[PDB]
Amino acid sequence: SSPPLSIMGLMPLTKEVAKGSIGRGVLPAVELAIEQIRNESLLRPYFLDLRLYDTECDNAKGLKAFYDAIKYGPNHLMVFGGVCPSVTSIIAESLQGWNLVQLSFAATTPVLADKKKYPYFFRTVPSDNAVNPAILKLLKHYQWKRVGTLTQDVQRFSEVRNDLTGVLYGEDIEISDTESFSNDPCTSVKKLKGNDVRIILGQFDQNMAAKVFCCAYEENMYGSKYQWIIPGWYEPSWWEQVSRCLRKNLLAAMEGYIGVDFEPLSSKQIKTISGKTPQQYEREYNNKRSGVGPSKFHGYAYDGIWVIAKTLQRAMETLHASSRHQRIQDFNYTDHTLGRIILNAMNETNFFGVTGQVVFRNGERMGTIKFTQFQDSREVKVGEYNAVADTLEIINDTIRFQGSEPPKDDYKDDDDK
Repeated sequence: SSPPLSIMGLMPLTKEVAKGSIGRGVLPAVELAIEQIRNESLLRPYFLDLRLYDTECDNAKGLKAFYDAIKYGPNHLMVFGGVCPSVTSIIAESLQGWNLVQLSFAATTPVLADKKKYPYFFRTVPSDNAVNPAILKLLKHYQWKRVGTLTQDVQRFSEVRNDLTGVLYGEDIEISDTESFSNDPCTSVKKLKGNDVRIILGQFDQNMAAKVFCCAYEENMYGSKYQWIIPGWYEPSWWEQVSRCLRKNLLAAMEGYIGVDFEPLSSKQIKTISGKTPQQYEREYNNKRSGVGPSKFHGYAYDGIWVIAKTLQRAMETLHASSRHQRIQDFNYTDHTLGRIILNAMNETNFFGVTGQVVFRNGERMGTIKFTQFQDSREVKVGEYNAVADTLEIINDTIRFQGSEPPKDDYKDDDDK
């Protein structure tokens, strides 16, 4: 008769929706975490009671799922999940009124970083903005002190670009050109060439990427003199699936580009909070899925359950140390007080998980960023950035340049290449 600590799982789970493979993909990782937490009975005398509700990756259904969970479910202490950017935003907005701390393992939208609108929202996955401090370190490493930017006119990318301004504060790097586009990038690319830009920081989707590199080919903005740094989250063979130019020319312009994205798992062989290495966990994860499919967010879901478990432990310590010393089972609902204790407990998260050191800063994950480079036909891993330590590690003998040296941020070294 051990009292439950109920948590509201929100995610797409139905096969009738595309992104529903993320929900099903992370569930084995989730259960592994939950199994261990029960075996060791870390939440004594309580137990973790995760309930799952399908958002069907839809605003109306997602909110109905949320409201039905509240109206007719047990008392949930916090929310776990939120995958689709718009559904997560609508739910996250109404958290404070409900005293519900939310932890997401998949919503990467930069919109949720606004802790004035989303004060009760946390996430274990690095956001789309997390690439900026990573990029800054790459720029300083190669001494690229002059960059141009190319942003697509969509909130997703506009907000990343805007975050970049704050990241490049008193840093000895200037944005010598800022260009925009909605449906045609060629004008903006032509402008960058005229402005003599050599290092381009791109923020656009994979459909536009094809157009960008097509313009780059005709504008000759590729090869030894140029360096494109763009999103690293495009599908493996995104160029195969493709505009104005031949596929071979598109490949010639793509060659050497750097992709930036979150790293799915840590590459350190250190023992994590579970007692396992990121490699040991990965192998144990692939056993449970049994061909059900993989999600790149599984490590973040796994660490997520550990965050929740540790948060609840700390919440009990705070209650037990208070003057009224109320018990979790004493709250008829998650009230203002309980929500604040949970919120503060989560803010204190600091442990080593399978995705590296799990630490928040204003609800945003301080995680590791993966650098890739397009070599020949596919993206290859060339380094990683540690957000906690502000560390950039480039892998030896991977990152290459078409000239015998990295391109200079301007014209002053053309006679070389």
